[PDB]
Amino acid sequence: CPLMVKVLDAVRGSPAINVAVHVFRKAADDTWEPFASGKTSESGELHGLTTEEEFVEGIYKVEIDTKSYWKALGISPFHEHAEVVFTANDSGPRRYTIVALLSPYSYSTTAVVTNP
Amino acid sequence: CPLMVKVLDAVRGSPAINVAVHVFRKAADDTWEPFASGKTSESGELHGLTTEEEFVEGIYKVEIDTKSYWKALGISPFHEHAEVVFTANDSGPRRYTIVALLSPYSYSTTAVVTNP
Amino acid sequence: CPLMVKVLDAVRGSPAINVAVHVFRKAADDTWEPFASGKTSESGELHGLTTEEEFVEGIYKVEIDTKSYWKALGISPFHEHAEVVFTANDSGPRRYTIVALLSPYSYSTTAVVTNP
Amino acid sequence: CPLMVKVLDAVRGSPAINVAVHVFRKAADDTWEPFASGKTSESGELHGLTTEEEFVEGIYKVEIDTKSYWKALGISPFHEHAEVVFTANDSGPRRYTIVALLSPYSYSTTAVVTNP
Repeated sequence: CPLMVKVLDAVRGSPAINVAVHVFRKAADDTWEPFASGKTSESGELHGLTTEEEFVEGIYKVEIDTKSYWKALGISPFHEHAEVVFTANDSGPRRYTIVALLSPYSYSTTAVVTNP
Repeated sequence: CPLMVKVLDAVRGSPAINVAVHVFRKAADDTWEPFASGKTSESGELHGLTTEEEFVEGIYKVEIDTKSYWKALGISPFHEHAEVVFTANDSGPRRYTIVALLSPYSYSTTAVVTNP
Repeated sequence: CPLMVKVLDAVRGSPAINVAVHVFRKAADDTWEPFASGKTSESGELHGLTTEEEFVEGIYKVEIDTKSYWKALGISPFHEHAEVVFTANDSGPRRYTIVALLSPYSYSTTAVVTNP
Repeated sequence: CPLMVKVLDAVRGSPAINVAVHVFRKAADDTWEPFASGKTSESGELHGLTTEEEFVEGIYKVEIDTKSYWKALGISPFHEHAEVVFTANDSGPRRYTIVALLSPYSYSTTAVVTNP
């Protein structure tokens, strides 16, 4: 599982469930070509976005739809979304877990990168 | 006064100096128009990007060039950049401070929004 | 497993392995009585600190020895340790996961609290 | 100038006003001696705790009463308080800004340490 997203809710103290996540790869012309999406599970996790073979070196964008999450809880948010943009696999294939810690006016994104 | 960016280095506990920041605004056609740019000072702050009259309602994107900051310190960080995307001034003029806390594999962004 | 600690390293992008963790319960006289300790595993996790029966309502302190972790990596740290102090089980027994995101001059502690 | 505490509310994107802060210093016998105290102003800042001459080398503890802040807003938060424990001035006098970013189930603390 080369790419995993985990989302936590710092207001409720819970996994952030049903958060939509879209993944893009930067194209030759510098445009973003959306290619894996999903929604987080009851544990706040989204597994299964891509496979080893398809997840070649490149620049990737993970867009986490935080604004829809906070709207569905009735809480005003600041950001339109939380993006994470990174170059993948530059030194070989890696497994990436992106941990997003969400508050309405703040978030953090951390990568845990492990070698298979 | 209406938009200020503050960048801090969480490894050294210091302002992140000379960090490039580019601000864009979403046009009516949905493209990202360049809006303003600058670099952080010795205090890690970037003041003077815009004016109350030019900073009208809209969706703005702040991209902070965190990769070049780390690369100049010899580090190959995770994130290509830190980007903050938000609707501004939707209920009248506000002052926005965007705080970014940088680590090689993590970043934290917070908005402090005040009504002048 | 009523209490789990997960520690991440934002400088390397990895679980923080071999981090010492001590757990205390506040005594009747307001002193801290240390009672579960352990060290994080290769996944940055520490499971098995306490059991359902023993983890009664009370105020608990989790001390994470961040300073020793950063010293063992050769990196100067700011904090002596990261503490987390919380009242447990005030509305019934819960499972607590404490997520600590570590940088040398910054950290965050988040609780994910789930009902069994 | 030598110690300032800044507290921000990540739910509202605002300074956290009227937050009580107590500072202690570890004595030669290992007890925590009261050192100074104050409350955050309308800007979320607490200035004036100490002086360069009184703030000698030592281990200091800053406890921020985050629980009472949340309780006054109707919220039962996770943490009893946010406590920052650090050695100060070990290589000569420095200026310390302790930044705390608060959410009901998370807090982020960062030290910015400058040499005047």
